[PDB]
Amino acid sequence: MVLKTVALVGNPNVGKTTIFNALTGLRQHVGNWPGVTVEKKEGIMEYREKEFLVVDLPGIYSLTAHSIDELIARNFILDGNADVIVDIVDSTCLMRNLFLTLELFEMEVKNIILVLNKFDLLAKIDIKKMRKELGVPVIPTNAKKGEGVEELKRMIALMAEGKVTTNPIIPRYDEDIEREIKHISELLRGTPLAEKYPIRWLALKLLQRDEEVIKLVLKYLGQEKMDEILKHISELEEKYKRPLDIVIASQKYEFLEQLLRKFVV
Amino acid sequence: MVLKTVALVGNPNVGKTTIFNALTGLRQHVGNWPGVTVEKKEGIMEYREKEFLVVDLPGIYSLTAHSIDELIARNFILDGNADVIVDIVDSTCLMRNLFLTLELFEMEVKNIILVLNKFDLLKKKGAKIDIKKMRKELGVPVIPTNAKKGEGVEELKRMIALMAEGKVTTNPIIPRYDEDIEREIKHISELLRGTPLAEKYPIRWLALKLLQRDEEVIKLVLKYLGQEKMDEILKHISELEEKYKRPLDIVIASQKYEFLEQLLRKFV
Repeated sequence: MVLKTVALVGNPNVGKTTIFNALTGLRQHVGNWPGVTVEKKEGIMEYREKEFLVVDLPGIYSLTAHSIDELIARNFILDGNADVIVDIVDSTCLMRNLFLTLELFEMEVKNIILVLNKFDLLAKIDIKKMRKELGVPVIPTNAKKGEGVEELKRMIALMAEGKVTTNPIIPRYDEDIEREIKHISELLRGTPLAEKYPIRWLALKLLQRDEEVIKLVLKYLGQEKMDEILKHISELEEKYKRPLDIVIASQKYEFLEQLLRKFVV
Repeated sequence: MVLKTVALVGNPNVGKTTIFNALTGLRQHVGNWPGVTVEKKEGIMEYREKEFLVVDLPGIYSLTAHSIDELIARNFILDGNADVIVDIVDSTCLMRNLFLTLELFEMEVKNIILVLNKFDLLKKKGAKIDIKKMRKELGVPVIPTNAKKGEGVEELKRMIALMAEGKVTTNPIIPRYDEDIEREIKHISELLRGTPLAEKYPIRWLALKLLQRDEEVIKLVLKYLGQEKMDEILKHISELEEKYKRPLDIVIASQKYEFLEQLLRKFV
């Protein structure tokens, strides 16, 4: 088998480092990410005679363009350097943690696994449900003890082979948000971008005036059309008093408060 | 002092039980809420010889009509059984927790104290809460605690007793929804302004509930006010609903979080 790559992502202090060590033993390398001071830890994970290169990404709260680390993550996942994405979540603050999961899902990743770390803290969550609801595997872990870790290795090894079905849930927004989404799409899908990036994502980012995406989408559209689009975005920014990143987030949180009611036994 | 009551409300596993034990020592009584299986715990809190009756309400994430537990807190507070309301919050997961805080505020509750628990785990992971600004922002006192270690508990009793004496002033910040939603709240409020109902419940609240078709509120307007009165309300709701594709309860909550993000920026 070719050398598959596994990526560890999640918030800071969710036990990401703990699960990395838990998967790579002593076989770890230490370097830094291209052009920046951010350290980069990668290692070799073994399982059933199969070997995997595990890259641990710097902890992050979301996938915007407001920090090196969030951009280290989006660049790595988007450009396709990840065969398997292991999204690690601190089970004690599901709302905040699943918020990133959502941003990941929206980027249209499909080969992802959800680890509910620090799970060793008490209520009762119906994993079976979380799995059906989110549309991805969910493995509870007590990394600081090594529980579930083995179940993780198997599921990673299983996904790498392409024997795991997934369909990550995609949150829906206001008609107004969904309509402006639709127009950016049926105006961007008639562009080479669609071949390299997920349209839905690219639009969501534009509405939020993503520094980076707004730059790329400007390279294929005349400065003119980008103003017609920014203009419409400005009017959206009018209906909603608050700027768009906050409105999209507000709707993500509620989406989660709904999903969470379904998980909590 | 006359027997003052103190109610503890908050999400499950936040320290509510630990605070309850710290405040009541072993002077607790276990029983159950009227005509329901739900357990009801209560005990005596002492401070400079004054005695308080602390009641622990089942842990909840909001105050909808959707569950026994939420309705127990809903009713206990609204029917005036609480002289003081202590809202226990996990400092390491504010967004989730504060939603419930905004609800209590919307019930026009005023005698409330917010308790930032697990403050140790906060400054540990390297978080940063500006308590002084938060108190100014939310409009209620804010006490950092570490239930398990017992830190802040004594400062909590002080504030509690103080509020009971009526020596504390607050002005809970109230969220404001978009224009269209505020108007219908204005109407329903008006239509309820002069009633034996709006004289026992926060007009602003009763209104807000009705826009989401709150099961227990509707049955409250039929018993206190005519069936005709409830229909005059209906066209207003149906009316607003028309202005929104998603359900109202979803959009309202959505904007409630929208209110929270901007709220959290001001002190985190």
